[PDB]
Amino acid sequence: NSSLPSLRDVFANDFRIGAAVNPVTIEMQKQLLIDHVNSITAENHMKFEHLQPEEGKFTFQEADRIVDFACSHRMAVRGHTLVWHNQTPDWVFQDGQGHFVSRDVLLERMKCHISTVVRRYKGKIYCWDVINEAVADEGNELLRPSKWRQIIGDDFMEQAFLYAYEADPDALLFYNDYNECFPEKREKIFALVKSLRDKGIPIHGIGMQAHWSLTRPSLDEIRAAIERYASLGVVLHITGLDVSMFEFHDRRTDLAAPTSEMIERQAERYGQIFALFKEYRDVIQSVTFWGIADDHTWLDNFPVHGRKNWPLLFDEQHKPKPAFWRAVSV
Ligand SMILES: O[C@@H]1[C@@H](O)[C@H](O[C@@H]2CO[C@@H](O[C@@H]3CO[C@@H](O[C@@H]4CO[C@H](F)[C@H](O)[C@H]4O)[C@H](O)[C@H]3O)[C@H](O)[C@H]2O)OC[C@H]1O
Repeated sequence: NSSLPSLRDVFANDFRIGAAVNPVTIEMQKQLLIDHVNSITAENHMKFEHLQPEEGKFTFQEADRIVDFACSHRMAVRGHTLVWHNQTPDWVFQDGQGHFVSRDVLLERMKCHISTVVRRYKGKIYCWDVINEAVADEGNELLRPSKWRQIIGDDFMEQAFLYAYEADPDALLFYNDYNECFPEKREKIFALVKSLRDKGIPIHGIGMQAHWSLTRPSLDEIRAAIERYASLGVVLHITGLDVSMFEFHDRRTDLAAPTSEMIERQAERYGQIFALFKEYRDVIQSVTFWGIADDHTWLDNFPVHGRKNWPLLFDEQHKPKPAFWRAVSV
């Protein structure tokens, strides 16, 4: 209640504090957001499928509500996300006869979408995840396969950044990805961003999703990743932080509540993480959780459909967890 510290105040001098929302959860969690965050991200309603579900049909209504909420409460907004292998409708890659479109056609659709979306929120949204998760998560290759990449070629990302920059040259443009602290994938992300910067491409930041577990990645791997990326001269945002109660191999569905030890280790893990972020306050400018309280989290159904997870600083009744007290006292 009254005597609880406010996350954004606690970290006033370190970084912004954000949360991913939709219009429902804005209503359901309004007070937590008003009390703690100074930054908002749309969990789903600014991805391609929720902005242009059919060609020439733009559905900005839900995204507008999110932006209106943020502006009415002095909160910044991160835009998420323009170009991604997921949650993009099929029409984008097809012609009238069901076949794939050409390089030049896909570029015009990319440019048209990026221009329409970014111009609408120009001067309200201060940064954009332009490219999401383009690096390969496994294997020897640099890049994931995607229809973006297959149709256009490997320079589809340079084009995306240049289209966004032209639509709003005052925005900070980000490459955004997960498993960003595993060394092999860290070096791919580093190598990709380095090459883009070395060509003069307007990429200003790296977004570290940080969909983490109690164990992985280690504090040393997080520190190395921060330093490797920060050495490129880019801004760093932590963009989707949560601390899952299950490791990747742990696919149990029948846990009705977190254990005493899970709750305690999570508190400790969050304390170590925010200590590391504070230490690197000079390169980390924002820390956004993918949610805010345990009554809404995508981890309830990912990677295991139909279970429950407890990944955030507040519980389902919106009360501070022990993780809260450790996080604010670094
Ligand atoms: O409602 C959900 C919505 O919340 C969700 O948003 C995206 C979630 O995060 C990002 O996408 C996922 C990142 O994590 C990957 O999974 C990893 C698999 O490999 C590891 F082992 C690791 O432990 C996992 O974290 C997923 O494959 C990605 O899709 C995006 O940036 C968000 O937009 O997604 C859509 C809605 O259903």
